Amino acid sequence: GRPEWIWLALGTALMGLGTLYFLVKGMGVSDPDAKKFYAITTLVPAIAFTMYLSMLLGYGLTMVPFGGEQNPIYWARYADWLFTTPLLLLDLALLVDADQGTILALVGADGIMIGTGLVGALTKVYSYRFVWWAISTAAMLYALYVLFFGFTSKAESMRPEVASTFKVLRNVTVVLWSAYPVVWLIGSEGAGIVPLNIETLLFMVLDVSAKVGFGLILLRSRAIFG
Ligand SMILES: *C/C=C(C)/C=C/C=C(C)/C=C/C1=C(C)CCCC1(C)C
Ligand SMILES: CCCCCCCCCCCCCCCC
Ligand SMILES: CCCCCCCCCCCC
Ligand SMILES: CCCCCCCCCCCC
Ligand SMILES: CCCCCCCCCC
Ligand SMILES: CCCCCCCCC
Ligand SMILES: CCCCCCCCC
Ligand SMILES: CCCCCCCCC
Repeated sequence: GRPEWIWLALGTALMGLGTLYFLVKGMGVSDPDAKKFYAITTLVPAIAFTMYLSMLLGYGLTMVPFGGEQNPIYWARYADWLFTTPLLLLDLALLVDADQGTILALVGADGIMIGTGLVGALTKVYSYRFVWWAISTAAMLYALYVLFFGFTSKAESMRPEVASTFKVLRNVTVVLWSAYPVVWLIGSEGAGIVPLNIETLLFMVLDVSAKVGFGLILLRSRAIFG
């Protein structure tokens, strides 16, 4: 009965509900272009639901020694993030007709971000936890820079309704993702200032907003149609 369970349960509920909702709407769609946005966007909270439910049930948690103490670390988050973050980036890229080489660079930076975040979360030398954290943040900032500078440029060649939707979704992405590195720094993985229950609260609000909120904006737009 870990106190954070309540936010793991509410995350499960919300990701499950948004998945079913996106699935129902997406199955009703015949436009093949919108279909592609629904498939990507429905899979995102579906991965997040299975990870939240795993953690809810006691999996995806390990203990890592650092600072003279055994610290609980939820590693299943990175299993979620590894696939959902590039799926999110793809949605953006498809919206703006981004180049293939841009997408590959993006997904790559994304993989580094989550990969180094995870190595950081498991590292037993306290100071080195932060080296990995900084590397992961650096990769993240590359991706935000691409979304904000490169994808907006591409967005400007699209019809205004598409560019407008891109911009809301880009803004939501910049705000939410920029917060994760800060929560990790001050929370359980990092300085141990924010307790595990509050930090789980913070990730759940970030995750739901960034996946269901994101998908609610994309999937209700005219922007996704051929
Ligand atoms: C649905 C989940 C989302 C949108 C997750 C976003 C996660 C990140 C942007 C992760 C960022 C991290 C860093 C920038 C460095 C340290 C730890 C990581 C994984 C949390
Ligand atoms: C053409 C030139 C150059 C350069 C470079 C850039 C710098 C760096 C940093 C960082 C970050 C963030 C991003 C964005 C977002 C809204
Ligand atoms: C329960 C979950 C569902 C759904 C998701 C997914 C999207 C992938 C299927 C599209 C392949 C044609
Ligand atoms: C093709 C591999 C993707 C990476 C391309 C550029 C950049 C980045 C990043 C990383 C981090 C410190
Ligand atoms: C002892 C401090 C180690 C610093 C190494 C960081 C290099 C990674 C650059 C990407
Ligand atoms: C892909 C980045 C590799 C950098 C290794 C950092 C060394 C940590 C002490
Ligand atoms: C010895 C202090 C380390 C310096 C921190 C710089 C981190 C930049 C990402
Ligand atoms: C505004 C948040 C500050 C939290 C730090 C206070 C915790 C005391 C150890």
